[PDB]
Amino acid sequence: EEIIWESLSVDVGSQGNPGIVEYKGVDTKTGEVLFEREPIPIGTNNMGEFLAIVHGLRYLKERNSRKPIYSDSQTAIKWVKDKKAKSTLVRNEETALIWKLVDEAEEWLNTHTYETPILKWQTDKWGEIKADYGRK
RNA sequence: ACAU
DNA sequence: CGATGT
Ligand SMILES: [K+]
Ligand SMILES: [K+]
Ligand SMILES: [K+]
Ligand SMILES: [Mg+2]
Ligand SMILES: [Mg+2]
Repeated sequence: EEIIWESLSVDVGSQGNPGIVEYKGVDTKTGEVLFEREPIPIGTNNMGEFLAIVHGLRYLKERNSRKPIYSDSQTAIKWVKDKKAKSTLVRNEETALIWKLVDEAEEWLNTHTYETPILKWQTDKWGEIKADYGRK
C-alpha cells in the first residue's frame, strides 16, 4: 500500500482461454474508460494482459503522461520487463492475428523508451483491479 | 506455491 | 471443472 490513484489500470477479458480476447484501460481514480481493444478472435489471457500494458505505455507516451500503469498479471509485467512474451499458444492460421499484435508490441518495446512504472495491483489487499471485466 |  | 503463465 497505498494505491497510487494517479495511474492507469489495465485488464484483459476473455471468452475462453484460449478464446476471444479483449482489453481496456481505465483511470484508476474515476473508472473512466480511456481505451478498449476490439475483440481478437483467439488469444490467451496472458497475451491480452501483455498487449494491454504495452498499449497503455503507448497511450501515456503519446499524451506526455508520467502516470504509472497497474496490471494484476505477474506474467505480463515480467514479459514487458523482458520485452518478450513467452506464450505457449500455437502459431497457426487461427492465431495469426494475436501473434501479429504480440510481435508488433515486442517490436515497439525494442524501438522506444519509457520511464512509466509498471506496478502490480495487489488484488488480495485492494479488491479487483478497476479495469476488470466483471466476468468472474 | 504464486499471479491470472 | 478447464486453461495460461513464473
Ligand atoms: K473478470
Ligand atoms: K484477478
Ligand atoms: K497452474
Ligand atoms: Mg487481469
Ligand atoms: Mg480481470
